[PDB]
Amino acid sequence: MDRKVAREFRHKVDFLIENDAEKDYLYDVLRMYHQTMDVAVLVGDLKLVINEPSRLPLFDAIRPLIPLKHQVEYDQLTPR
Repeated sequence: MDRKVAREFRHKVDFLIENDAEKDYLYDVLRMYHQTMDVAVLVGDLKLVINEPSRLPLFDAIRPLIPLKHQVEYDQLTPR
């Protein structure tokens, strides 16, 4: 069974980001977030790069990939 969001994720990131280097930055954060398992560091870096309010919507696709319980905490950490 696929995830579905995966497809939309690629399209979203590409549309919002549109950059090659930027895309690698996000992919790197996730790749490390898996082994590191640190939501604190993830949100931090994601902010420095996705700080642009225009990129905020990107967080939507980020949740799906992120663990369930992690999603809840993701919102608890990410302010507004």
